[PDB]
Amino acid sequence: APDVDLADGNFYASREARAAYRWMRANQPVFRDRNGLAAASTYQAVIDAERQPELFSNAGGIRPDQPALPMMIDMDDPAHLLRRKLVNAGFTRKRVKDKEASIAALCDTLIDAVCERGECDFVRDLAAPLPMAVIGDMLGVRPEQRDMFLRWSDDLVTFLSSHVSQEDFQITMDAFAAYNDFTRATIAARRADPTDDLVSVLVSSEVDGERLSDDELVMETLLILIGGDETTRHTLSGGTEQLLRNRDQWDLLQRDPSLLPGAIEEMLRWTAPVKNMCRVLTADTEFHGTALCAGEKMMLLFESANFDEAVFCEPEKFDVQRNPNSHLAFGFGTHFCLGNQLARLELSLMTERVLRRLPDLRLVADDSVLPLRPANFVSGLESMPVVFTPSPPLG
Ligand code: HEM
Repeated sequence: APDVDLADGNFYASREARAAYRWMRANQPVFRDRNGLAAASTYQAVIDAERQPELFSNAGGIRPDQPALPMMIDMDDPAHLLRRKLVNAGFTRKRVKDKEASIAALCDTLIDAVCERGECDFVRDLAAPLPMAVIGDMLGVRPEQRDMFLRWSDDLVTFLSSHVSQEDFQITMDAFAAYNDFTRATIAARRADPTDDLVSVLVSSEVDGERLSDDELVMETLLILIGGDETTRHTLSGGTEQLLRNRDQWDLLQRDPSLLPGAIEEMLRWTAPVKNMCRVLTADTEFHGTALCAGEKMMLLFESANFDEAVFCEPEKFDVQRNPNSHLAFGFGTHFCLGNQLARLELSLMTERVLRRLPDLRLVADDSVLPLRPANFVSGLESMPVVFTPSPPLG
């Protein structure tokens, strides 16, 4: 077997991870790593676990060596369902679709900031700022305070993505304290004088005589911040990278905008920014050939599932036309990403504008192998230098 530690962020920063996944799928689909940690590597195993939440629970927390927090993603039904219905008020199909104009304007502003230069870092300048600006605007964050939230988000993702030192633990707690303070200020303000922002909508949400408490509002908005920021970033950067590495794909999209929805799905399949979520076993079970024990956690390897040849023909081919494309980047089942529509909307609006406004975009070096973030949870490109013919801003 490959000698790997699936809780080590260095594994996921390796471009040989998919080679390891390939071995797992072919030889021990429910794999145990060098330390005995169990992981579902095939699409079939991931789906089968997702469909059995009573056996494969979220209530032990979704990271391998960390306890549950009081938030939707660390809950099982029926409690989870109530929490999700409450928060869903902020993510109805209509409410998300109505953000189109505002998100488009953010995209044009971001491209305006670099279009005259002829070069930018696609990650720093386009992929990273968009998701935080979208969430920031929902949360009432002033534009000049976005970078503060970007840092807190990175701190928290880092905490979820490793076993932190004492120092980094304190940094995480301090970031949470700051987020908590900010959010409680917003909650107090909105409970008194409602606007149309996210905290306002969540405060007014009601399900079967139940409402979100201040504690729950802090936790659920935090989950939204962390869940929707760096994930979206990595699909935007890594997905655009594949368009640039395969010019035929870039060319297809540019000459046919109707192919955009399929392109976004392939970007999602390929990038799988969430590399795993954990499930805790509620009983001993024989699962796709591997004996699992009550109380242990098993990873769902979403990237591995997304490259499973049982489901995706020639999975190492990036193909924007792929149909079907039933990837698991957003998971499956009762915890299926609540923000999936918003993420898709951001990715579509920015990609449409990149294709249009930076039509000859290319990677600084076509032979570059760019670094991935060492993290065991959410990961993608650190940097992506790109060049293009300059143009005047739209303003
Ligand atoms: C490309 C971007 C994103 C990816 C790849 C992603 C991925 C995921 C995954 C894998 C899960 C857990 C699914 C499972 O275990 O089966 C999840 C859950 C969740 N996501 Fe996302 N996500 C993205 C963007 C967002 C955004 C923009 C939001 C904004 C709110 C968001 C909010 C949430 C929430 C609240 C949950 C918990 C759902 C539940 O437990 O019922 N995510 N996401």
